[PDB]
Amino acid sequence: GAVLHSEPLTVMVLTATDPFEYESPEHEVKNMLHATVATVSQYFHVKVFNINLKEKFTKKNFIIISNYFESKGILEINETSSVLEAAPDQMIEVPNSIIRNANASPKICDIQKGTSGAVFYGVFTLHKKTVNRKNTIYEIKDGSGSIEVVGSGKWHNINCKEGDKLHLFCFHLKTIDRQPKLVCGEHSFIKISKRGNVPKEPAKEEDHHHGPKQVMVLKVTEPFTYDLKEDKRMFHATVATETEFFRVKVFDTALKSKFIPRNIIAISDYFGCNGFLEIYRASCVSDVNVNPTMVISNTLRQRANATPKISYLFSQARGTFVSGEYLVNKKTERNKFIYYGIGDDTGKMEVVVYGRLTNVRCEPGSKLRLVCFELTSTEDGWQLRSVRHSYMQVIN
Amino acid sequence: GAVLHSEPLTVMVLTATDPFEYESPEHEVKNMLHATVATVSQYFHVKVFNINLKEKFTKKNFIIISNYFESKGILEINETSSVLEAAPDQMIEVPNSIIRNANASPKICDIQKGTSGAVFYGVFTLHKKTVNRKNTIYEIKDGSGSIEVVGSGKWHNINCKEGDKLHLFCFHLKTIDRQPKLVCGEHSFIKISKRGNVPKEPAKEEDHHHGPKQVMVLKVTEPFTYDLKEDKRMFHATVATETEFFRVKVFDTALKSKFIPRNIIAISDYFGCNGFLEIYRASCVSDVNVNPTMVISNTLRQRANATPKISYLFSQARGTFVSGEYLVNKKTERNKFIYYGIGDDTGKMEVVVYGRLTNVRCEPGSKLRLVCFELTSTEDGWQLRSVRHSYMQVINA
Amino acid sequence: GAVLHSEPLTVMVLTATDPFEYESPEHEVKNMLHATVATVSQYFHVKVFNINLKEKFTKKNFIIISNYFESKGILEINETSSVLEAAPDQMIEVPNSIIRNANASPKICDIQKGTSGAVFYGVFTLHKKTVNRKNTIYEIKDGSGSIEVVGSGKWHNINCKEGDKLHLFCFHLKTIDRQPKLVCGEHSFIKISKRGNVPKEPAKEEDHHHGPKQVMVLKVTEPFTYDLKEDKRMFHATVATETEFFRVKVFDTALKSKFIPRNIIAISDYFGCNGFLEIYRASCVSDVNVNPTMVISNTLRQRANATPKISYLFSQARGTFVSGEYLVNKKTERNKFIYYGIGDDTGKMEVVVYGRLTNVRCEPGSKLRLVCFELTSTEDGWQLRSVRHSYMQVI
DNA sequence: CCATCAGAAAGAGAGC
DNA sequence: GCTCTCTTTCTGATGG
DNA sequence: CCATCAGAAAGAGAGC
DNA sequence: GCTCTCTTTCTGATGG
Repeated sequence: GAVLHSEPLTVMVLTATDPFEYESPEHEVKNMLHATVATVSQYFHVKVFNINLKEKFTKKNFIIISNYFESKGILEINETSSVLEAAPDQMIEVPNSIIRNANASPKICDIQKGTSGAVFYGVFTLHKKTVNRKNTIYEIKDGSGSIEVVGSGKWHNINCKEGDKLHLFCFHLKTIDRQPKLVCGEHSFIKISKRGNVPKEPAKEEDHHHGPKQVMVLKVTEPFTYDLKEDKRMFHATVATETEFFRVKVFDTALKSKFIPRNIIAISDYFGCNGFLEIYRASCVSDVNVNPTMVISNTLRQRANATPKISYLFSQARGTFVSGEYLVNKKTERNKFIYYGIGDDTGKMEVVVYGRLTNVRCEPGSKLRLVCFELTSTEDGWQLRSVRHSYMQVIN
Repeated sequence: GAVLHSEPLTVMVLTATDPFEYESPEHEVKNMLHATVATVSQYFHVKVFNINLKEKFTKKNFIIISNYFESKGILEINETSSVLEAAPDQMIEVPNSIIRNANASPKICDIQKGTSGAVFYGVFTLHKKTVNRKNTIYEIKDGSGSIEVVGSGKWHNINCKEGDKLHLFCFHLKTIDRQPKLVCGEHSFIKISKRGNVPKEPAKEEDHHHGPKQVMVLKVTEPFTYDLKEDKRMFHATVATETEFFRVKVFDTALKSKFIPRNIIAISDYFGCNGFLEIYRASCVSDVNVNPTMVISNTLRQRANATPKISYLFSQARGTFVSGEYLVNKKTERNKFIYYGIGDDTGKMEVVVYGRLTNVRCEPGSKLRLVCFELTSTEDGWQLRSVRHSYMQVINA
Repeated sequence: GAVLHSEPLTVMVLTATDPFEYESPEHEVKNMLHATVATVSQYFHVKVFNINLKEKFTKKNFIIISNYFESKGILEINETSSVLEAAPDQMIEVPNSIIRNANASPKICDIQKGTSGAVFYGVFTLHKKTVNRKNTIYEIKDGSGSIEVVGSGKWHNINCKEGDKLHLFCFHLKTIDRQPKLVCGEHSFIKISKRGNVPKEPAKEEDHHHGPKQVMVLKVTEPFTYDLKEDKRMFHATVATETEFFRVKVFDTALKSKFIPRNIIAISDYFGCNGFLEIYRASCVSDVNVNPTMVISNTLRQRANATPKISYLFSQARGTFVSGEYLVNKKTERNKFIYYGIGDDTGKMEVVVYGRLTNVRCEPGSKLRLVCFELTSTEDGWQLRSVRHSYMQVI
């Protein structure tokens, strides 16, 4: 079983986790937490079954232990162990070598080499998840190889997606299906850590792709005419779910009262054309302006209403559409065309405009907003020409 | 059984390694260290199973041994042996010939003529390395031949590379597959004498290569365009083997996903152009588990990602292409041309940029990151010129 | 059997033996030589069976070989192979490490581990020789061990002695009496490289040596008076054992009859002092040469009479006693000191003579033979000064 | 840093 | 007796 | 609705 | 070349 170290050994707390409901070997629903220590030469893992010791398990703190257990190399300190706060003259010196080694996550190829029954600790990016009835196969993967993780009990069907840093605590290796599988035990724990960030502009495809996508109205443009023959009215809008954002082309302006910012909507028939979500009828927008939902975690906000960088545009496919705000400094007018020379702190370029938008009155010395301009380039310099669904307006 | 020498014999300690752990005859995990001693007439290789004698096995120290074993012409000392420091009046003087002839490694061809089970000792050159799943085979070669060595267990893929100088301690000859091999033993030990770096630029080319190669990306950049007429995509990257490093060009932007730093990759049917290696189809990379246990050298990383000095650039043959980072201090724009005089802690030069990359706004005080630039010069200094595959970006504080 | 290497390979010749007789596989005696050649990455041993290639197989020559054979990893050249003369722009740069490994001998401890029939080359010191009726056992030794070498036929009872160097080419391995031995084969060769008789001045010591040392008298001086007051007489002699030479000061001149060149004598109860050997009484020496065969090698004879070069003397410790023959250039005399300028190709110094030896007539152009002079120096140069035991003469 | 390797320089044996 | 040369040796050199 | 701060990880230095 | 540690950077996180 688990041997017993009875010598008063001095240690220092490196890391720890929060109390969480576990199932003790007595079929109760108690609470426990994890932690790691480090002596003058080595480091240990620690299980804590007594939840009243959470104070002395703060990091950068020294404590002396006696009458503690040791199972499979892991120290076990329960409700019958001695954990006392050390004195200023009872501190051990841990070099900055055991510290950077304790928190090192192993390689998966080396998990495929061990014997059955051992314990592991580490964080891994998730490759693919496959939910089953009572467990789930979490395929974690790093540069060293792939392996399977089986999760049942309290960790069956947990809130995570394909790409989360799954920090794992106390898992047993098992030879299942002739391949290395990793199953949990009884003292296990999983803290989830998603690195959620995505700039650029999400472009959902699939034509006739109907359904729901109850997003949130963010920034919108006033309506305008884009076909002077038939006086067709439209306006662009940028909206976002909690995961992504979408640039919307609205062709029925009666939803101007429903495309007000800071509003939440669930919108139906959408056709993924040129990366835009093109609505063709107001009947796809329920007001629903009394039922909350999202919050959009700040960083998504600025991401959606980001103003791109000319350096970033030099690296996009010649045919993609833009939306940003930039400073003008030049202006030449040639036969019905108006070239607006612009640039920022990264690069400069030309912006050509032809058609109705010549009626825009602007001169160097004030900023300018752009929406839905194609990306082109010549031998001389790059360009962002005015297309059919274009729009622009000068600011303060 | 072995033989037992129960009489005092004086020796002079020559070489002595550091303590290392082994699996003793009782399959316990004990400590031992190797040592080479020499009498006035004959030298002797010696084993030390009692690590407490660590101080009395120092070079230039004379000792006397009593009640010590010996096997295959090699002395042994465990816990049941008496080793005593010899006083300065008990000095024996071992000539310089035993010193030059103890560290002399036996020629390989003569190792190809020893009996099955014989034990050897010598430093040799790593000509090619190969790691199995169980053991690890090392093909060594010198002026007399080649021979493979089986390193299983404690010697299953160590920390070394081709071109080093590995010191083999106590490896046994065994006819495997018709040819001799050096299999591991109970008292095996290997200490290294590293060498080889290959800094400077990458390597040469093999036009329309038919072979394969496994490296690891070290510095990838963003994609871009090098042709304005027909929209042609490409991006630069840095890759490396265990020993060599290479700066690569990729023209099918699709292979931007497979080209990530720290990614072990694989490349086949590749072209070579002016120090850079050209790929043309996505059917050349398969980042699907080629070798997980590959260890890249930190100095190699710092050499491939290295940025040369202006003085060093002066000593290069013009025609080689430049990559790295420098700082700007002058800015002079003329007709559709912009000049950026860069400088470092050795001097200053010029950078001539033309065309599309003139649409970038760099200013003195911010660092400029150049990749793939020609190296030209005139009577009035040196330049880095922007060519068909030039790339750069601005980074500041 | 052997395998055949068809492709041209360019090599630099490292070594070659003189030609020697051997028996061919068809039972005919012919000449062959052994060579060692190298490429830029590897060395090879080569057996050369076509003696017309003698001039091509010369050291530091570059040659191009094709249609050659391999047996046990060693190359073989017969009448069917081609060996041409490389052009100057076809030379190769052979690393010195390769020459080092090719000229290196295997250790005996590793030879003893060899499989039966393995072929070896190397140079080893002979420790013991036993000559039987039909073969000879040469027990050789190096720092790693000893092994017996069995020679027969041509290599039976060759003219060598313990201490000589034997260069062995292409000997095979055979187990005899459970002990590994080396044995001669079809292509074996031996070359002898002197022995181990190299002097380096006598030894010191000082205790009353009660032992004897049957030495041969090499050189002697006429008796002379080294103390004028009491008329004390002595002479100097150089003598040699077989491996060593010693300088003897004889203070009992009755031994003059016993010290004659070529006579062999036994010296007992002698005293080392200041690097010389001393004989205080006539009973220490007997005229009987009870070892008529004593042999003093020419290397030891010539080396024992050698006069040290002056520049070499500049490096010697002050206070040592020196004997040598030097050419006299300048002669000046001041208040009973005589200053004789002497010199050789290495340099120039002064011989300072005081007292009785000032009666020796010497003028510029004469050559001075000095025995037992003290080496000293001043700020202006180096001198050889006459002392109590000094002797000198003009030749 | 840890000891190796290499060009230069000194020492031994054969020959004119 | 002198000279050419193979052998042996010390210290500067390499390297990342 | 926005800026500052902080822990981790890649890159570099002193010394072995 | 190898190792401990000082330095620099990208990105996720805080709050009145």
